Amino acid sequence: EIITLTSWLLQQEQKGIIDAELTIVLSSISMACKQIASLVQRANISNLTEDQKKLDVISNEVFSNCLRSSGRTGIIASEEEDVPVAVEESYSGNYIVVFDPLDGSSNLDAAVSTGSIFGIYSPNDENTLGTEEQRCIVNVCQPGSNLLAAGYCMYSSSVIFVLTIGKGVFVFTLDPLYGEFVLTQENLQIPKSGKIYSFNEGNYKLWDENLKKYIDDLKEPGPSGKPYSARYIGSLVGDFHRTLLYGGIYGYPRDKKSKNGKLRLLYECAPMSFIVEQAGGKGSDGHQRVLDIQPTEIHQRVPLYIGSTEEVEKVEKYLA
Amino acid sequence: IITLTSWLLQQEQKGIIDAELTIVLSSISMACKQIASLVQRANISNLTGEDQKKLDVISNEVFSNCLRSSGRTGIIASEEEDVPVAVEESYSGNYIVVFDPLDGSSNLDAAVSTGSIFGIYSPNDESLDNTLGTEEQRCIVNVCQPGSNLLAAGYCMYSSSVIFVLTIGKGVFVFTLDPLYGEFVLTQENLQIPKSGKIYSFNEGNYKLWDENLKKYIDDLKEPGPSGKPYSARYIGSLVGDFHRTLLYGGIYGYPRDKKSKNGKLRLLYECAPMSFIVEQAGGKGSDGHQRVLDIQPTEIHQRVPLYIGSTEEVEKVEKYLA
Amino acid sequence: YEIITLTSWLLQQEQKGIIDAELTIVLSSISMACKQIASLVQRANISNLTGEDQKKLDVISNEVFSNCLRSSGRTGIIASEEEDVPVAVEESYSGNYIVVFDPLDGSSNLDAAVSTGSIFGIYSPNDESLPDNTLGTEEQRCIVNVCQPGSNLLAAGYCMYSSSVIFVLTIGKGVFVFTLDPLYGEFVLTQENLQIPKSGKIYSFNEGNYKLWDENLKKYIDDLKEPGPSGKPYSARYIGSLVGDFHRTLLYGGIYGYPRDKKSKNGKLRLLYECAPMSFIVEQAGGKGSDGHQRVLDIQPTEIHQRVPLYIGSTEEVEKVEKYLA
Amino acid sequence: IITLTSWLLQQEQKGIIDAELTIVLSSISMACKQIASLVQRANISNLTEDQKKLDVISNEVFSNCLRSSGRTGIIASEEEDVPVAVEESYSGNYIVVFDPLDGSSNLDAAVSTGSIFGIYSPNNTLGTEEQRCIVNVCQPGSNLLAAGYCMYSSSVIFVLTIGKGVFVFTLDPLYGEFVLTQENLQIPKSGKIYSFNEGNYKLWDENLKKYIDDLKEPGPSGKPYSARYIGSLVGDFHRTLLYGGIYGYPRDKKSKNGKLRLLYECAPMSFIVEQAGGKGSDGHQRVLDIQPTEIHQRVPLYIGSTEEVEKVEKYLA
Repeated sequence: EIITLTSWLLQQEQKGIIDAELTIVLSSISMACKQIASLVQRANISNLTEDQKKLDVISNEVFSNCLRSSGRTGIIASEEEDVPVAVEESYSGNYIVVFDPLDGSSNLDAAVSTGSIFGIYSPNDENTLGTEEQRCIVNVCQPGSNLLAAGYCMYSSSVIFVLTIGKGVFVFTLDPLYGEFVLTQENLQIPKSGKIYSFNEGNYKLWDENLKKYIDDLKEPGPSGKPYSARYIGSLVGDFHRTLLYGGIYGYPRDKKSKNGKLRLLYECAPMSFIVEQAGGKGSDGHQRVLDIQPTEIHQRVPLYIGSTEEVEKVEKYLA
Repeated sequence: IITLTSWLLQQEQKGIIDAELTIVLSSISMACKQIASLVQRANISNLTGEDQKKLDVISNEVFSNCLRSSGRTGIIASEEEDVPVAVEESYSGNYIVVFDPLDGSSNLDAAVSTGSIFGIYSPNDESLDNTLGTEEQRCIVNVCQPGSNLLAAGYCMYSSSVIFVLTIGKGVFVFTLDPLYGEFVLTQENLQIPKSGKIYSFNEGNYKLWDENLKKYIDDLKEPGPSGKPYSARYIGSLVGDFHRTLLYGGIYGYPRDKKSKNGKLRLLYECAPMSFIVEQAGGKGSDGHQRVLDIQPTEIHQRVPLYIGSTEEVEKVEKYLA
Repeated sequence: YEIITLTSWLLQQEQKGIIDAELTIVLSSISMACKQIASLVQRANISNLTGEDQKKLDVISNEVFSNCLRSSGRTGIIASEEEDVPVAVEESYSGNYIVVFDPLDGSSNLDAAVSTGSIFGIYSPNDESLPDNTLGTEEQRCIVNVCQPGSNLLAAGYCMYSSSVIFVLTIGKGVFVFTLDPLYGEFVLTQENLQIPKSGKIYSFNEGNYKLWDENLKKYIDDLKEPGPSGKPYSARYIGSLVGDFHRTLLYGGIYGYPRDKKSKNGKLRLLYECAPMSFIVEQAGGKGSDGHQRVLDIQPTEIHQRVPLYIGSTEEVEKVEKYLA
Repeated sequence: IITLTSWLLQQEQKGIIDAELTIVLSSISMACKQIASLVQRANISNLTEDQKKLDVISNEVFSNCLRSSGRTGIIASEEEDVPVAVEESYSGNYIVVFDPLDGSSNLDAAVSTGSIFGIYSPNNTLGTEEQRCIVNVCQPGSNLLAAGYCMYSSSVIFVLTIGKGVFVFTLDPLYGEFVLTQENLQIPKSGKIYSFNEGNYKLWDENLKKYIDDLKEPGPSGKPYSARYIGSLVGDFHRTLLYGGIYGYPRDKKSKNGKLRLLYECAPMSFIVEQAGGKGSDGHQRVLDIQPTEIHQRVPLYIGSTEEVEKVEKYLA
């Protein structure tokens, strides 16, 4: 009947899919998410005695404490208006965890939802982090080949923990009563196609003529007489989640103001892409597969078109 | 740290409201406390595209029990894809509470947020398995005149946070639910919505179904002003979620009439009236594109209307293009 | 009608005119305080991570009480004479009401192992006031002179923190029990006009002190152990917690007693802070509260920490012990 | 902040226990989290003979939480007593004997109650034969691996021992997680607190009457013993475990064998106390050195501080 994250994790290890060390890591990350989820809910009251960013920091500390049993954790400072990234390195040096505490620094975008994003890499042979460490992490963490697991935790009307250890996507819902994550969905599959596009059309006049065209053909009441549906929360995790469940396409293209997209490759795009690919979808930068793009910079950015396989291929068409 | 209950009892004290209404408002919040929990465990509950619908029903039952001490509650059933509306009539007959359990029947639109919407009227007329009939639905529409007898209104947003917004006729107050103590804590007094905001909330998928008036309006927003910064587009799909963000950060939200729906989708009495009374108390404007939503007297049972609601200046701007 | 919360129930009473908005806000604030104290009690172990363990808690609980009644009045503190719990006294800005609040029922970790609780009483002063928390001697003297249980004790109650959190209250017309719903954080009326059984073969005493009691008492204690009728003697139950032991006595009947002994010549329980509220409550539940000879409420506090023996519980049971103490 | 889960996984990683048992112990705790909530809302639940159906509901919750580990039958109560739930792993590596609530009386559960469990490693209602088979398999003095209880009172405490000391985990109301609040608990070698139901003083043996009397003698300090008796086995046992003293449920005239059942109550409690550095006797012998010949077997219990129990034994000799 009821399967908790812990039960589910131990079974996997019993099957030898993951080792105790990784079971502890994944368990600790979720522990952190249970606490971050609570900070988010009481944030208004907390403030009685702007706030979104101050929350990023607090969330990274909770993360560090929860993983003190597995390894030390440094921090990659937000270059720009970004969220500071916490990087944990196992004392064993067998696992590294890149953790994105909250999905945004804006209060507007976190009005109804937000979430954490994480990825786990395994080094081969080769508190703020310095330039000598940053360049090192960047080289050590390659999403394409050494990314073992990834997931996110959505904090919205419900707290969802999504995870993939390389063999499918599992969804665990947090039970408010018992403070535990219960498996509510196995091997999640994102629909092949969906009549839903998730873009910020406020920037329509900043997009390339390629994209303006794609965007325009969506508004054309198709075969039936029903045009695509537009949905854009502003929250990467929230918008991504809805795309994962109901299908469609999400996109954060490059514009006049942002010549190379806003979403960071290693911290946000890579985990989301690995997950979607396990859910049977596609994650592209417009012309190519996100995972193959090897990070050369610390806060490297890239355009994102992620979601249903047919929907993404469609946009790729207008952009070639 | 003022809680909803403390705040409520104080108002009753200044004579702004009577004990009866204090009990009503207090009961509604208890209901919302339970609905908030149904929403959060829904996935697990299902472990035992209609999940959003069953949830609507369960939520109305919770509402009924919590107000059993104040009066009887009937139901105006969801003909189409509308949400079934719960109507509570005080045993005293001094009040009637129109309650919208969830803001939608779609799972897609409730992916991250949803909410309850209520309005309280004071009948100036007579009296009136659980599903109300025609003769009564009529009675209610006739009895509830948003422009006059609408005394209080509010909503409870269920999202990354559970917020309860209320107005008793003298300002808008925001109460956050403390997870630890299971109580609503006053986190904001006399909320005022900004006069303008460069954020628009519309479903542009329907761009080609809109009037040429609107198409122009929408297009002029995407024009990077002299600051080289155009408008921001945000649309959750959730009436309560989209409305709330508009209330806090400013901007404009709109659910215009198109070709498929020549009269908009949002029902006048059940959704538009409460939201408009609230926004007008927050210093904003609620229009149907031409006239004040609260000026329209409800005449048909499931009457729908276009909605342009938000910052005073933003709404006046769209009314120009539609003039 | 189906779900009656404390708040609904209070507003209904004020409507009948039984109580005023001012008192409704006082009683409501006390329960708010009790909701937070309930939480301090439950997490105390964890709190201590990040045997006076119960003495600190007393203090913290009084601050929570003061903040919650901030809207109604100022609150000073009558410090612990010996191993007593510090008492918080709130005086309404209006001067219509005074609230004597006992944060926890004890200072011992042993006695609070499974339960503890808060006790409060509300008086309607006829005389003067006091200013601004440790209250001075003259200040404490005024409270004792102004708080006359037998004539101006308006309401009283307690909140038990055990396997369940119970809030019992009486506004002068019966005893009502409200259970705290964990899920919604609201007190739900679970019992109306509670009545304590006229009789009950149960006794709650600390027999460790058997050799320190009077020969009168020793003979009472002994006659209880005699397998009566069906050949079933009395049942002994003593948690150590005044609120816990009192509550069980109120629900299932019997007699609770904290008599004077060789060491404690006048008992241990304080008259005004502990015995008076409990007695008013039991009397409303149809019971009896005695000091062994006279009705507790007939006694008038004359000293700042006046203690007294307590025999409280079922009417017939208390009369039986008095018959011996005579 | 070490939570039960963290602590559990570490023990497994250390090879002290296997994933299978980790899952069992983890499931038991999920069950207790729910039972803890049933207990707290029982009054409200009744608004929509109490501590009796609560027993039942509690066993169902137990069954569901361990459905992932094994099948669970039930040993029906003869008289008033509590129905015992027995879970057998699908693997057949573990048998969990679960006592949902510590009592069937409302009087005794007025302020506290609790669950008691024991796990044996073998080398809806369960009928005679099944029972007859469990008594022969579950041998406390040889195959009892772990045991614990969850007290539901002013606080929700989960006590556990996997064979190497006693650990106490407090439930955090806010996060719904058991947090390790005490490592390697040790019960004092002596404590001046006795927990007995003196109402039955006249039904006790002359041996016991004399023990009881000598306790009331104000020692060289002019201080007699302190008497504390909640009525709750888990509640009275826990306080004894923390502050020391002695708890006892002796045999009287009517009950020539005591009231507490050997396998369901006395055994787990005794294993725990012995791990806390104490003693659990029936007045004459160690409790873990007694093997039932029927499951509903009852036995007198004298449990608590080592010195305190040895003293009563001296009087019982």
